[PDB]
Formats: sequence, structure tokens, C-alpha cells
Amino acid sequence: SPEERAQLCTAAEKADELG
Amino acid sequence: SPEERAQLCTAAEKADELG
Ligand SMILES: *Cc1cccc(C*)c1
Repeated sequence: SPEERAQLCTAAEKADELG
Repeated sequence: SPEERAQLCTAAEKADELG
């Protein structure tokens, strides 16, 4: 599910940015 | 939130494996 991964990556990527 | 990212990465990583 590449699409699911992409969405999750955003959350993980965004979460990392937040701290 | 590195910890949040790690958890999300697993979901994204696992999701990718599923397809
Ligand atoms: C979007 C993403 C890139 C590299 C590693 C993770 C877990 C997520």
C-alpha cells in the first residue's frame, strides 16, 4: 500500500518536524 | 516527536510491505 505509506510518511515526517 | 515518528514509520514501513 504505497499510498498508505505516503500518507503515514507525512505524519511521521511532520511529527518529526514538530519534535 | 521522534518517538511518534518511529511508531508512524513502523506503520508506514509495515504498510509498504503489505502493498
Ligand atoms: C517517509 C519515511 C521515510 C523514511 C523512513 C520512514 C520511516 C518514513
